[PDB]
Amino acid sequence: DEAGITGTWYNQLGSTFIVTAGADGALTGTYESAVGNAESRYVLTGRYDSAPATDGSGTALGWTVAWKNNYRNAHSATTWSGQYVGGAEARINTQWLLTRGTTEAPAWAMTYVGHDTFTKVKP
Amino acid sequence: DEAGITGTWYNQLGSTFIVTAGADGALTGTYESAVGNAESRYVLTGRYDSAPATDGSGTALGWTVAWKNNYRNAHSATTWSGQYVGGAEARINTQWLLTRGTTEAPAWAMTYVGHDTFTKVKP
Amino acid sequence: DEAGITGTWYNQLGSTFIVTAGADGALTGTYESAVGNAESRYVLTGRYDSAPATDGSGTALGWTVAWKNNYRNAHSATTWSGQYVGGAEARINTQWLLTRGTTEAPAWAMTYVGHDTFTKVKP
Amino acid sequence: DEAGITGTWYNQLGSTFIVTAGADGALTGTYESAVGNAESRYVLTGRYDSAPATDGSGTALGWTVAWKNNYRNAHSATTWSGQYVGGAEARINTQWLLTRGTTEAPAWAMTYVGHDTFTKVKP
Ligand SMILES: NCCNS(=O)(=O)c1ccc(NC(=O)CCCC[C@@H]2SC[C@@H]3NC(=O)N[C@@H]32)cc1
Ligand SMILES: NCCNS(=O)(=O)c1ccc(NC(=O)CCCC[C@@H]2SC[C@@H]3NC(=O)N[C@@H]32)cc1
Ligand SMILES: NCCNS(=O)(=O)c1ccc(NC(=O)CCCC[C@@H]2SC[C@@H]3NC(=O)N[C@@H]32)cc1
Ligand SMILES: NCCNS(=O)(=O)c1ccc(NC(=O)CCCC[C@@H]2SC[C@@H]3NC(=O)N[C@@H]32)cc1
Ligand SMILES: [Ir+4]
Ligand SMILES: [Ir+4]
Ligand SMILES: [Ir+4]
Ligand SMILES: [Ir+4]
Ligand SMILES: [Ir+4]
Ligand SMILES: [Ir+4]
Ligand SMILES: [Ir+4]
Ligand SMILES: [Ir+4]
Ligand SMILES: [Ir+4]
Ligand SMILES: [Ir+4]
Ligand SMILES: [Ir+4]
Ligand SMILES: [Ir+4]
Ligand SMILES: [Ir+4]
Ligand SMILES: [Ir+4]
Ligand SMILES: [Ir+4]
Ligand SMILES: [Ir+4]
Repeated sequence: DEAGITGTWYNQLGSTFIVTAGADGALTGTYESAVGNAESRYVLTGRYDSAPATDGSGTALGWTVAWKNNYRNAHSATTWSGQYVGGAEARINTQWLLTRGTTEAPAWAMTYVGHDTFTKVKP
Repeated sequence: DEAGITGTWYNQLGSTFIVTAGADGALTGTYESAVGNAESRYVLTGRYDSAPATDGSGTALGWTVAWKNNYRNAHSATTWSGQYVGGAEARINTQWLLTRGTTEAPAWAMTYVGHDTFTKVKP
Repeated sequence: DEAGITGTWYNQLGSTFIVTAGADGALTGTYESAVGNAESRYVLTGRYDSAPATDGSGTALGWTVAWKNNYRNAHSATTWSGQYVGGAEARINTQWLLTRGTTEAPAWAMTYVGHDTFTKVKP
Repeated sequence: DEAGITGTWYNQLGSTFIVTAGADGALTGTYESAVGNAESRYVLTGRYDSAPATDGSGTALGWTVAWKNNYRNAHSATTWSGQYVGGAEARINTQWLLTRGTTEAPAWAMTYVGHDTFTKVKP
């Protein structure tokens, strides 16, 4: 799955996820969001299960982007959790949590939840 | 917040999160879970907003653990998303997503959601 | 949106959601899941915003199914939260939480998160 | 658990949840939020597993509030999913999803996730 994962992925919004999978389980790369308070590339880091159960079973993985680079600071961070499924139409199906840096007035409302599907071809 | 974050944290279950915050926004360290299919330490990586809005506002951050080390492979990965709040009782308040590597029979049921609060003193 | 909502909806898994929207904001109906520990129809109840902001804006809503009927007891319950969007291809886009009745050994792992999209035509 | 559930509950924010559990699995009542865009009581409806596995196991349940009453319309709705645990310190431990009625500019950001713990005594 190392070879499967490494590369460029696109989600349903047009965002671009460029990642390298390490042999040890590391994930490193850059993320560019087509939406929100974001411009250009942001660093990402994460992990994956580098010894999946190959018996028709996806590979677990996750990663994080803090939404600060040289251009913008959106005072927020997103984590995606999901699985890589290989094959002719390879996908990474994820859910995500986006937490914003705020005061303790709306701290109850600090996190969005959503989902992203990544494919090797761009919509 | 770099100095604030770096160190050892404990959640309400007794798990131990040892992290170093980089000046650039990197998070690196190890995680030991007191529960689930887990034993000893696991690598973690993540990111944080290294230029918060200091106006009473938390620092956004997240990180990932893939639940494979030399002892066990739980074919899963967890991402935590939340915020660091500094001060006399410093906390990292998070929500988390745990995705399991499974077939496409229960792929609809691939992810748990939960929440963890981390403190500098252990319960 | 009352007229919009009331009716039969289908999700991407083949499940069937039959609902009536009340003028007061009530939602009542039955749910049949194509997957999981489920057979035949289950009662549902929920609510919707019966005075949306009609300025291109979806209508907020949610509902609950407890997964017990005359045939099966799956000791669980699911809530869906999302929005109705009207028009030629009307949709209800939701996220959901499914909580299982368990002991306090895996209570940290009590809830799944997922997402469903409902359409008026069945896949 | 019918007798257990029916009554007045308080969460960690000071909100008040007044509910009646039906013998058939119905939940009906009113919710008053101490926070957000909310004033006075709002109708709620939901369901619970009215034949739990009494072997130390919680009772699954959920419910919905649409945040419109005679005073305010917050164009949103919240669903809570969780479990009732009985005894000397009875609790309802939940996670929740709050979806807002918005356009398809930030539809990716339509839902918050959080968690509430309800007790029979108010903080
Ligand atoms: N009131 C002030 C602003 N309003 S606010 O609500 O407080 C708020 C604050 C910060 C954000 N932060 C971002 O906008 C960064 C990019 C997020 C891209 C997501 S990351 C998940 C999803 N997938 C993707 O490829 N792009 C999207 C979002 C909303
Ligand atoms: N049917 C086979 C097993 N059953 S299964 O359901 O498929 C399943 C599969 C894998 C897992 N994976 C783990 O158990 C690793 C540690 C998780 C620790 C969490 S991580 C969030 C929480 N916080 C913490 O400090 N510890 C806990 C959990 C459940
Ligand atoms: N170890 C014992 C069983 N394993 S367990 O993990 O503890 C567990 C326990 C109970 C359930 N409960 C159901 O299976 C009922 C139907 C759920 C349908 C969902 S509801 C959201 C989604 N949308 C839909 O239309 N169908 C699906 C699921 C998993
Ligand atoms: N930009 C315009 C407003 N900003 S917005 O972000 O779009 C937005 C829109 C609507 C809401 N809707 C409410 O505020 C109603 C009460 C929610 C109470 C929760 S319900 C879960 C939690 N538990 C509880 O007892 N009270 C709290 C929240 C945020
Ligand atoms: Ir395996
Ligand atoms: Ir918070
Ligand atoms: Ir919280
Ligand atoms: Ir979707
Ligand atoms: Ir700032
Ligand atoms: Ir899946
Ligand atoms: Ir999905
Ligand atoms: Ir809690
Ligand atoms: Ir309006
Ligand atoms: Ir629990
Ligand atoms: Ir909890
Ligand atoms: Ir999807
Ligand atoms: Ir039982
Ligand atoms: Ir949406
Ligand atoms: Ir969506
Ligand atoms: Ir909490």
